[PDB]
Amino acid sequence: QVDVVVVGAGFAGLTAARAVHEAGRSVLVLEARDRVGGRTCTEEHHGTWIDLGGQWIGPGQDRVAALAAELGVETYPQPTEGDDVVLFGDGEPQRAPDVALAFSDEELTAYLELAGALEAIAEKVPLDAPWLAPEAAAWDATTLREWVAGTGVPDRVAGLFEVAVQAVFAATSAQLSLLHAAHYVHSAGGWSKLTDTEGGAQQDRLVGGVQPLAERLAARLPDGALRLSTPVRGLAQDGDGVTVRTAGGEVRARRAIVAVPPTLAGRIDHDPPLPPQRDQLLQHMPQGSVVKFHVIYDEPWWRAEGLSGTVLCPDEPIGVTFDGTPPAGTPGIVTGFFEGPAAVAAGARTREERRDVVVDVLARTLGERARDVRDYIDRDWSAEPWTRGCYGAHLPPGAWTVYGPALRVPVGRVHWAGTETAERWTGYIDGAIESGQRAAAEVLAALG
Amino acid sequence: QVDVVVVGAGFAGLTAARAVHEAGRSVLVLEARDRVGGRTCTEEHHGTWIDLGGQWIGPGQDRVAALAAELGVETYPQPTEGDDVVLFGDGEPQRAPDVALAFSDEELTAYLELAGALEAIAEKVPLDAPWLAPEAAAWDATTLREWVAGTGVPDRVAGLFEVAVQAVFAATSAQLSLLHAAHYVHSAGGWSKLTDTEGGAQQDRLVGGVQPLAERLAARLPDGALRLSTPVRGLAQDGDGVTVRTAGGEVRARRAIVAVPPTLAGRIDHDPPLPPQRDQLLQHMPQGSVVKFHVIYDEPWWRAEGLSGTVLCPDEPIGVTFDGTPPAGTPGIVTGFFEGPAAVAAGARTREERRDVVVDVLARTLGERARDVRDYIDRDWSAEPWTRGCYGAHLPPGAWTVYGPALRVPVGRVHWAGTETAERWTGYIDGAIESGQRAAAEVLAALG
Ligand SMILES: *Cc1cc2c(cc1C)nc1c(=O)[nH]c(=O)nc-1n2C[C@H](O)[C@H](O)[C@H](O)COP(=O)(O)OP(=O)(O)OC[C@H]1O[C@@H](n2cnc3c(N)ncnc32)[C@H](O)[C@@H]1O
Ligand SMILES: *Cc1cc2c(cc1C)nc1c(=O)[nH]c(=O)nc-1n2C[C@H](O)[C@H](O)[C@H](O)COP(=O)(O)OP(=O)(O)OC[C@H]1O[C@@H](n2cnc3c(N)ncnc32)[C@H](O)[C@@H]1O
Ligand SMILES: NCc1ccccc1
Ligand SMILES: [Mg+2]
Ligand SMILES: [Mg+2]
Repeated sequence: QVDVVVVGAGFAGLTAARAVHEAGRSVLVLEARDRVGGRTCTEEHHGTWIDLGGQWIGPGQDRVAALAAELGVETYPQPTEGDDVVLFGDGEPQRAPDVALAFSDEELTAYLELAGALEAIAEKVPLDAPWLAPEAAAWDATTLREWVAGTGVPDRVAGLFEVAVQAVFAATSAQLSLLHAAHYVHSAGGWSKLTDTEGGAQQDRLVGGVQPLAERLAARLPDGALRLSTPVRGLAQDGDGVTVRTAGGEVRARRAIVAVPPTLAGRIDHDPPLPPQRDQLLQHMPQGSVVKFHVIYDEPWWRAEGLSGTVLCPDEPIGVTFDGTPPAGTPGIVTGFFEGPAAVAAGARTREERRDVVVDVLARTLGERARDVRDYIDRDWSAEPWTRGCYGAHLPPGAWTVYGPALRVPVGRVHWAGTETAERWTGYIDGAIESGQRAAAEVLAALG
Repeated sequence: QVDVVVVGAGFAGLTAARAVHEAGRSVLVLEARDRVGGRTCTEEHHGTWIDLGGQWIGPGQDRVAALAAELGVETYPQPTEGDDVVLFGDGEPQRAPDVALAFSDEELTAYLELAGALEAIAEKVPLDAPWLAPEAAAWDATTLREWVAGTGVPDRVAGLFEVAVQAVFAATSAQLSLLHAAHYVHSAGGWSKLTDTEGGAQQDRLVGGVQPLAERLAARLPDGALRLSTPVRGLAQDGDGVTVRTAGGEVRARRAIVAVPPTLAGRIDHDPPLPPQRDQLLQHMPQGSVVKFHVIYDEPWWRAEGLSGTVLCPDEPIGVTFDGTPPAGTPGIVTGFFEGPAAVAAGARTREERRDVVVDVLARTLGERARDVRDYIDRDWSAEPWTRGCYGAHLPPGAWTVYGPALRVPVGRVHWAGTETAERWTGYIDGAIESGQRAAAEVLAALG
């Protein structure tokens, strides 16, 4: 017997359980994995931390900054200095201190028009009810790719825009409804907030990585509250409480918080069954496709050449890269992503085949010293059974307006959390925490 | 240990099991419901059969026609005589000998070039590998809605077309990729095949309903081979065979056929985990949304007025209606559907609210005598835990080309069936049967 069972020890699950323990209520956290952090995962390699999942926090992300300060974790800034390389479908790799300077006069004007036109739509989309936007019906009936085609923008602008879209959504402009993209932009506070390093979501990292931050949040839970290696298979409820079925136990609670990715929330045996609109919503919330990698070098060699370690390649399998070198200055790390179709193709291949593809791109852009590789570590989040895709769900056309209203509504004694339910910074560590705080409040109120 | 374990006792599972049984191999069929038939379901009300699920067969559908003949189930024609009624927005209702004769000559002509153009794309799309169509990249990056608009047809014809798209797909023009819609059309052999009564998919019905035919197919198996009320929770495999975990215990086989809808196949605890391309495919194959109803009257009072009982109302919540009166000529029945968005809105309401909306549409079209209703029977197939939407799965933009190639590929000892894996009449009973025949052939070859 306990008051609240939380399913998932992500930042959402942990946030909710901690709020509930502090109001003095009994709480169990059932986590499928042998660890906490979920879509945040940190491993120790070559005497430093390797963030295989979520790794960056930025300005406007007040909850994860508050949590990092409170638990004693310091931040370091994402290296920003030196030349970025851009390589288009044709021509040579271009060096410039800013990605923007690679574009022509007419092209940069078109890219800022496009970015401004998109934020204007974004500001009309309510964060708590994207389906109540005044033009929701037409915006949900259109892909992001069809809207971009409609603006009359040249190919080289649509090219670099699509690299940024796949970097942010882990999906192509063709998979996303315009309304989903608009809502996501609005939830971040604009396009600059999503794409920028300095003054944006990629500004800062955590010293020791992010999974350690989660492990400190877990330490604040009482002894016996956290149950690792304990998948939830079943969730029954009646007029008196909820029974959670695991591999060979039942837990009884008054109320429940499900804090898993949408695709996984639908895989649980609900009794009674979930109402129709909520089951179909989960079927219309597919997770993205990403393979995150780190290429390990003895030194961050590109710094001496005046390079940032950032390359941008619209016509390549690798979208975008960052200097991932820790504050000590060694080892050298180049961090990068396969996004969307490129992630699905590379997930079918071996780690070693994926290493060869990454190093070929870097040799052509950063230079020949990209081949002196000390190690290669990557992670296909589509292959993780307890995530089934990063960064989080996108919604294709027709999904927000028809099924979307069932996103947060509790079903009897069962409440929903996870970053996909957040109003602000949806898809980010920040959004997960907001979601944990909301769900804890609804539950604390209802127990009363 | 048996030769083959089949998951699902729909037409796909029962066809695969009977073909494995005829070839001399041991077979077990595990079904979650207390009945066979899946998306076909027949109940007795008012001294006749009510098809709550699939009810129609037509010319072209040679697998269902041969099964009905072999197990001795008779057909009767869908009634067609009498004036159809068409109603447009605030306007008054119009009688004509046929639906198509309430449209100007230039309108009827725009409609048939549109159908014609769709068929032209359809015939370029290979039935077994739509991802290999010559403009596959371009047709998978586009909605059917964007193709209808950029065709440039007029407004009152795109609205007639939307009714038909929703009758066929149980999903709007905006939710479907052009490649998915084209494949479907090829699969059925053209647009008249999908839409027409005489000469198409709604030509014939089965005396006594469709579930009894599924029962006669099930009776070809030995005692103990079919297990009802036995949902499959787990499917594990190794180098020597497969293990099925159910509430009751375990079943071991050499090979498995999974013949459930794509959404439910993904909810099985697979061990090892499914490969990422196949898990993410299932996340991108959501079921349609449909509520199917039969309005019961003492007599088919509309025939006495020279009406067919078919209404087309492009602006109303219900799609097309049919005369569902059986051959004895009583009771009077009007059959129809809420499709896509209107099915989700109606699913959220009560049986009495849905009845009121249907009777209101029929009152203003067939006449005011429709309000004196003896009974109203419907089923929201979205609310069925063991289906989760009819008529079947659709694919949104970007899914066929990126995730689609894993649709039929066996994962070690686990083979795939269900109407969604059919090449011909995908989405129909006929396609369910083809998938079972192909799945049984594949597994018998892989045993040796
Ligand atoms: C994967 C990823 C994510 C990501 C990103 C890069 C990658 C490769 N980069 C980010 C970044 O730089 N900055 C940032 O803020 N976010 C970034 N993201 C997104 C971020 O990781 C997520 O938004 C966030 O971590 C989501 O947290 P939430 O708590 O909402 O979800 P979760 O971590 O997925 O936790 C769910 C837990 O539930 C367990 N699980 C799943 N099913 C069950 C069942 N049935 N029973 C028990 N437990 C279950 C999972 O194991 C997980 O622990
Ligand atoms: C729903 C519907 C379908 C339909 C239609 C109208 C409606 C409202 N009208 C049709 C028509 O007039 N003519 C026609 O040919 N088709 C029509 N459709 C579609 C047609 O019914 C379906 O395409 C066809 O029945 C599909 O058959 P299939 O064998 O592929 O699929 P199924 O019936 O869904 O069978 C699946 C079975 O598996 C069981 N299940 C699900 N999960 C599990 C687990 N985990 N373990 C064990 N069993 C499981 C289901 O219970 C079901 O029996
Ligand atoms: N967390 C969103 C993201 C990931 C990689 C690159 C840019 C942005
Ligand atoms: Mg810089
Ligand atoms: Mg007629």
